[PDB]
Amino acid sequence: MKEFYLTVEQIGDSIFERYIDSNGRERTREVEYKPSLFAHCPESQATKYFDIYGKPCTRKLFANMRDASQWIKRMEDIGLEALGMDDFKLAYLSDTYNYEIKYDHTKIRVANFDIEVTSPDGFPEPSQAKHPIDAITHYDSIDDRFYVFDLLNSPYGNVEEWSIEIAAKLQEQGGDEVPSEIIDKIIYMPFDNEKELLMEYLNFWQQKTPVILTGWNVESFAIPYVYNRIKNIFGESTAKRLSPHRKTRVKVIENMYGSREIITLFGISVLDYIDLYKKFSFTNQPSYSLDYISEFELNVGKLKYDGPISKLRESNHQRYISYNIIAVYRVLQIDAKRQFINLSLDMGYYAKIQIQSVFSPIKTWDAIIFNSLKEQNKVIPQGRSHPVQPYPGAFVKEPIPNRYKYVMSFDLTSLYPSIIRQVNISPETIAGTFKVAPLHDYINAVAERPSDVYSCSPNGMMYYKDRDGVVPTEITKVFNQRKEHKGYMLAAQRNGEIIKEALHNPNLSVDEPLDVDYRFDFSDEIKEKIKKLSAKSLNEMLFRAQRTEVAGMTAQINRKLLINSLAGALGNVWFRYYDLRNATAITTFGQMALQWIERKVNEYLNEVCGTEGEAFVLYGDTDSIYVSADKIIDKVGESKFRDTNHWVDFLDKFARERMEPAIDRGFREMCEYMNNKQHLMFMDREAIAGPPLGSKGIGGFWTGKKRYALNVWDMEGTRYAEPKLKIMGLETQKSSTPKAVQKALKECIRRMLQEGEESLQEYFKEFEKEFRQLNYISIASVSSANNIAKYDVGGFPGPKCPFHIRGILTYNRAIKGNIDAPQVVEGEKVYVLPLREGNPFGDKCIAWPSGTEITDLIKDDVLHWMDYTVLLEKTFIKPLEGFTSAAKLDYEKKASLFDMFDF
DNA sequence: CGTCGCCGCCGCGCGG
DNA sequence: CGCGCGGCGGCGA
Ligand SMILES: Nc1ccn([C@H]2C[C@H](O)[C@@H](COP(=O)(O)OP(=O)(O)OP(=O)(O)O)O2)c(=O)n1
Ligand SMILES: [Ca+2]
Ligand SMILES: [Ca+2]
Ligand SMILES: [Ca+2]
Ligand SMILES: [Ca+2]
Ligand SMILES: [Ca+2]
Repeated sequence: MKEFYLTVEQIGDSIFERYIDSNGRERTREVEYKPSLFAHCPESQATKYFDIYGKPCTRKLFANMRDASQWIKRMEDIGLEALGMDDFKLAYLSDTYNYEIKYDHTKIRVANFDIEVTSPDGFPEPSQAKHPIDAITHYDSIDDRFYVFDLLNSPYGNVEEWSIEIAAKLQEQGGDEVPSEIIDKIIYMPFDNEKELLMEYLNFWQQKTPVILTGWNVESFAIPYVYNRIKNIFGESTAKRLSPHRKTRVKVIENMYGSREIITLFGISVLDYIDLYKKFSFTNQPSYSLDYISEFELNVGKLKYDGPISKLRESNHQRYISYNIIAVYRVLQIDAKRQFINLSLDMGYYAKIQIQSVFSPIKTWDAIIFNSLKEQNKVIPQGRSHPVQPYPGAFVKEPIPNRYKYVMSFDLTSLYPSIIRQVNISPETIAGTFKVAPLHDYINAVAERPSDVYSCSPNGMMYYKDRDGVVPTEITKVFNQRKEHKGYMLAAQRNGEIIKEALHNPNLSVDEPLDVDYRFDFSDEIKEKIKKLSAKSLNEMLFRAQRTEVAGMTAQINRKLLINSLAGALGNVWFRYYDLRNATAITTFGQMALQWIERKVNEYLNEVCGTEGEAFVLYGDTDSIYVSADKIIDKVGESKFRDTNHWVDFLDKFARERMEPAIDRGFREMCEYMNNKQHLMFMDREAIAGPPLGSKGIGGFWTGKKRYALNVWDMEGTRYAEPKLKIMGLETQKSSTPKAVQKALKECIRRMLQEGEESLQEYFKEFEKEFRQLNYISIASVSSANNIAKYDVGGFPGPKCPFHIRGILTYNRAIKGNIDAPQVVEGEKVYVLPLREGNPFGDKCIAWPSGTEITDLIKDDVLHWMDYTVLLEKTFIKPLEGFTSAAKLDYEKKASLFDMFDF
């Protein structure tokens, strides 16, 4: 096989590399790497090295890496550019793997661990590590085993050995319900004392050194606790055995709310799963405890136990160990579904970076662009210093607040990356500038043509047309990858709806699910067989369809994130290729393109309908337009349609056969006007929305910019078995809105769009009646706990104190001087509740850490002094009033002359 | 060390 | 709670 790296580090003048050799053996080597950097040289001296502008460069080969660094400093003192890759490990990887990396994940050691630390005096601070480590479960991906290190004797209690037999048993048999599929994979090791536990763990680690190290909060907790505890017991040299090169760095993260210290283990790539989840899941969660994320992702119930975790080991050691094993497995299960490790390894090897650098698109693109340029013997420019400067972004149209019955949306494929490709925006393709006219003059095609030679954006920039820049070239490759995976995702989605349809008529038999590839549209043979399957098999197929879909979603959306981050990076001062002319060229073009096509679409439909001045486009944001289809439906008449699916086919055909060709023509003209290199403005139909035929539903509504709801029947080719609510921006989509309120507001919207005014008033009335029975967590608001100290004036709210911060301070006073109580962590999330006047807490609100039941100390008083009326008004009624007034509805029945005839 | 646009809640200081 | 500005948090793109 072709060799690939595992990890790479620079230590002084050595490169330390772990890698997989041509036989699939893990190896390590130390190389005295001789780096090269570059200087501009006279036009009249032979060289094969040129900077990106075509200026000749001389290569300077250095005796060692320190010399190279010191030369960079001298070139600064002199005032001349030091060109080339100044991150020497990236240049090493590029020299060593001068080919597309083919990696074998089965040779990479992925380690997933969690630790337990009993602590009576509150949270066990990793930097202190003053409490014994009493459990480690370490899963190894190569052995496929859960190694459990269990401490039997501790100053906090002596316990009996854990029992795998009891752990396997159902909770109803008194067992711990450890999933049977891993029971055979557990290697259990009990220990008489902590010292031997840690010594054996270190020896284990040495034999089975993690390449990728993951888990839940391992970066902020497990890793530093283990490192510091070993350090405190044995000394630094022993702690440093966690690094395969015996080098660690104790270094803080420079934030704006305080400071926390993480431990950098040279020769390991730490991918804390929480950080992977936060960057790649496209969620914002009320809580980031593993219980909460597990239940969301997997639908598994919380781990239930009695008393505080600080007493769990001594009261129930059996469960303590089992829950530690289960926590590890749960991360693996989340990964089996989301596939973030896979994504990371894919991006990492593609860019040729340290795997942990996937968190940094700037580092990712810097390496991609450097490898691409190096292939042509080109030299990257030195990074420069820039002041942070604001710049303009996308265009958003002000919608007329209203209900909208029939709506077709259109959307541009990868807008910003397509603009980069269409215009040829790259650092080395800049050709000059033209005299800009006001934007609406380009929008309305009255401005003079920018250039007869170069490719332009309405911000004034011109670009070469003879050859593609490295930014367009490289953004295209990843764009193309994205498209493949999106194709897989959409097909899995369409396949899911076929299974849903079949579930309405399940057969009564014993059978198996079909062995099919869910990434491809089902054949007719597969479709027929599905129609003959039981509910059990169809459900299992649906589960697999939905899993295939999620896999495609991870792969496609994060590739989209990466390419959109390149466009963004152009506006970040730390990007080597930072240039505001280029960032603005993208965003201004976008503003033009959206408003241009609004004008064209209107002009087209006005002509089609025989009118003048009618606004068919009701809304637009960045790259999408929303078109009123009322008149189109009306031109044939509703009475001519058999059912909903009929008008949906009607609009699907109108959008694809009439609108898209006109939209294409409009953009082709814009490309010529701007003289662009390639026409890549592809606007396809996205959504078809409307009320169920024969119903009183309103179909959709907007309340303002970025706030709207639609009843969707078809979304980019997927015909739903059941209509789907597309809701953007409204309170149902916000993590800050109480769970029960999101649910209830959603049903109100469902009722408005699908059923009408009368059904809406039925639901509201009932919800207002029963509201007070709701569980307090389901009705608590959520917020982030930022800058608590800033607004803490001796335990009481300072000036301008935010509502949620007040709640935290109320909380802090109520738990004051209790070590056992959960502390609110700066920057983490809190549940928030209003309090009725005259409550013992002495303030109007209280906040506690999210994902948790509030400490038993104050729970009773919170539930008794909870202000339901305020709660109902603030989070439910006000947003609903917002929806209904925008939609011209009433949530409460207005009095009529019909009152009353019952007498 | 990917980006900007813009929403609603809140405290504040009005607003004769 | 009528009004706007600035802090904030958070979402849409
Ligand atoms: N995080 C993001 C998301 C969006 N945008 C910009 C770039 C996008 O091109 C444009 C529209 O975003 P979309 O959500 O519509 O997605 P794309 O058009 O990029 O891709 P696609 O529509 O094919 O999924 O907005 C951005 O700058 N940063
Ligand atoms: Ca735990
Ligand atoms: Ca788009
Ligand atoms: Ca699309
Ligand atoms: Ca059937
Ligand atoms: Ca869009």
